Amino acid sequence: GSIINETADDIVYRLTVIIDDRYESLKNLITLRADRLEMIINDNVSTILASI
Amino acid sequence: GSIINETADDIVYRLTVIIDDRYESLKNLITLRADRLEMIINDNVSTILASI
Amino acid sequence: INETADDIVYRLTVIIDDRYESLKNLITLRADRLEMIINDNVSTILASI
Amino acid sequence: GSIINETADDIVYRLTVIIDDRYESLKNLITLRADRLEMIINDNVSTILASI
Repeated sequence: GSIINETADDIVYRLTVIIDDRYESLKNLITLRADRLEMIINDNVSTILASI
Repeated sequence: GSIINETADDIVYRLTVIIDDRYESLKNLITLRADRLEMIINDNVSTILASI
Repeated sequence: INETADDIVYRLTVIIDDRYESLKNLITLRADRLEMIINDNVSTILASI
Repeated sequence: GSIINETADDIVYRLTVIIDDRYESLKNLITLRADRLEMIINDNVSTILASI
């Protein structure tokens, strides 16, 4: 494409990679922490039920 | 010509779509995990209360 | 050309900030709600035995 | 090296800084709230188990 069109594509591409990377990191963190909370709750409930 | 202005507007438009799409995905994920935890907590507490 | 770059950066910063604030508010509100639900349920359990 | 490439690099760099800052802030908030939830759940479960 033209010089200006190619440059626009470059800017959008580069920032999309940055945005996607940060997005994936936050997604993974939220999933990890929520998954751990469910794991803890599951184990604790089992312990409570076994104790009374 | 007006191509620089139009290209700037296009860059902002394209990246707005990306930014908003990732935002919506995170918003939905956080809401889903929160709802899941609330349900798990309420269900488990009901079980506990009925067991003793 | 410098003014165009500034305009692009400003406009996208405004949008990024808007979505950031919304996520911050969501996380805070949902976390606060979960803490309340956990404590309320625990209070019921303790008062039950 | 050119003004066109320097401009693109400028836009990408400046917005990357903004994106990174917001990302770190959200990361820290998620970590803080998840840590609090684990503490509250642990505290409460220990209280329940010590009470019966």
